[PDB]
Amino acid sequence: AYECGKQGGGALCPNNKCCSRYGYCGFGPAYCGTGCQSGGCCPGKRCGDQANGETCPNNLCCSEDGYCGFGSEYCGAGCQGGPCRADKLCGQLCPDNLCCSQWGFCGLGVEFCGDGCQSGACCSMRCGRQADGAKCTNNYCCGASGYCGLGGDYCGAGCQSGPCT
Amino acid sequence: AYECGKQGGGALCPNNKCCSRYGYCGFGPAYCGTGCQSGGCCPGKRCGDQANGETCPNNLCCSEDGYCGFGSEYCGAGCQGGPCRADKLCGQLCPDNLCCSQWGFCGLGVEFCGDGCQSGACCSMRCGRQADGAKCTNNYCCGASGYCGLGGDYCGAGCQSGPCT
Ligand SMILES: CC(=O)N[C@H]1[C@H]([C@H](O)[C@H](O)CO)O[C@@](O)(C(=O)O)C[C@@H]1O
Ligand SMILES: CC(=O)N[C@H]1[C@H]([C@H](O)[C@H](O)CO)O[C@@](O)(C(=O)O)C[C@@H]1O
Repeated sequence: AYECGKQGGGALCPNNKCCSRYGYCGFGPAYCGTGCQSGGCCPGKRCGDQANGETCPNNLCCSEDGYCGFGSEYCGAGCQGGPCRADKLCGQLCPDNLCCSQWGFCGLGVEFCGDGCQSGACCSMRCGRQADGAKCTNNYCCGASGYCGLGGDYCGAGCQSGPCT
Repeated sequence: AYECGKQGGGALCPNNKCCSRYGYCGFGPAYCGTGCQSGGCCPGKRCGDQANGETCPNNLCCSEDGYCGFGSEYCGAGCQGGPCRADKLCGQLCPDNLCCSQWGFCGLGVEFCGDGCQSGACCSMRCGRQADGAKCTNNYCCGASGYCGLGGDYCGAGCQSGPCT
């Protein structure tokens, strides 16, 4: 019956809905207040240096203060995680499975994850006996067909390397 | 069993994991490719003026070309949705349940959702009998104790106004 959070297999709610302390999605104090697990918590969840390096759920920005939110106060000056307004360099894996482009910037979409993708959620990164025993980055699994990814198709039967089974 | 997407009650995957066409979380072509429902799809999901105004799942940015992603190309110049780098004015709701601050900026966190919050996922916007019949915004439900919100705690038993069930 649970929807989200520790009760719901780590799932997030859609459209910034807060995950209550009991693992259901909604807005208002019962969801976003004390115990809020993810979404638009109020106050924002603690993050970055102020929470042992934990990133914000739902790709919220981690403020200079170490709270999760959106707006200039969170994503602008002093932003330490999430979709900060500053370009994010990599080479230092991108946080939260963002793709490190060939040019060493973090992002998502084909410009980052496609041709030349170094690491993160790359579209099509080869591995295993199909790619000279090449290893996957980010501790992903090498699927039977020699593609890097996560989930049953890559970590399940036929898995060549990484955290198989 | 299912984790995400239509099959998983509209849940999102954590850490930008892609929701496959079958409603499971992962990375690689099976999850992020054709039929990808959310997360770091490759290519990014269509959005904005290229998807009938649909916003990106997981607070991804909608590029000027109508694809979901992160990075300068998506959040920077031409961004039409998500956590664009430009400040977003309001007064005129915010998208994706973002709070409209008393000053007329969209965001999340106390500076937006706290005192003076006009709309969206406000921390503690009073309503109903406790607020002299005041109505909630965003078609939220007024809970029994007179706070605006969504979910069973606000739209369920005791719901005063809004789309009670
Ligand atoms: C996919 C990627 O890395 N794109 C980055 C590009 C590339 O480095 C190209 O080399 C420059 O066009 O550089 C930027 O400064 C840019 O021009 O916007 C940031 C952008 O995120
Ligand atoms: C890409 C994807 O969603 N794969 C999932 C598959 C698909 O649902 C079936 O291949 C559809 O026929 O089912 C699993 O139980 C599996 O076989 O391990 C989980 C796995 O994550």
